[PDB]
Amino acid sequence: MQEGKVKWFNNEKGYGFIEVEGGSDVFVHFTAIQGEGFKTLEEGQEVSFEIVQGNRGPQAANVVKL
Amino acid sequence: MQEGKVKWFNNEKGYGFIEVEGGSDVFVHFTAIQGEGFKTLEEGQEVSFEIVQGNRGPQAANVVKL
Ligand code: NA
Repeated sequence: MQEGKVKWFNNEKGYGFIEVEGGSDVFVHFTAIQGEGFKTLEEGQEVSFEIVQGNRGPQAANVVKL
Repeated sequence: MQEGKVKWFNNEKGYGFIEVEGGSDVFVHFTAIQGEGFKTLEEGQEVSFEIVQGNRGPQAANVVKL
C-alpha cells in the first residue's frame, strides 16, 4: 500500500492515472475506487492504493480518497 | 471476465474465497466487490470477476454479483 495523487481522470470514460513521487504512473479504473458515492476522481486528489498485475499490466486496487 | 461461485465469505472479516471449476480457489476481499449493495458475499453466490496478481498472489478484482 502507498500514497499518490490523481494525475488526470476522464470522468466520462471512468479511468485515469495516479502519479507517484519517484515512481511510475499507475492506471486507475473507476471499479477500484472505494467508498460511497459516484465513482470518480479529480486531478490533484490524494489517494492511497495497492498495485496489482492484470492481463493488461499493472493497475490500481483499493483506491481510497484521503 | 470469469465466473465462479462463492465458497465461503466471512462478513465480519471482510474476505473469503471463490471456487473456480477445475481450478484453484481465488481469494476475494470486500474491497473488490462492485455495486451499491453492502460489500458482502454469501456461500453459493454466483459471481463474475477478474483474476489479478497481488503481493500475496492471485486475488479477485471487479467482483459482480450475478
Ligand atoms: Na512520478
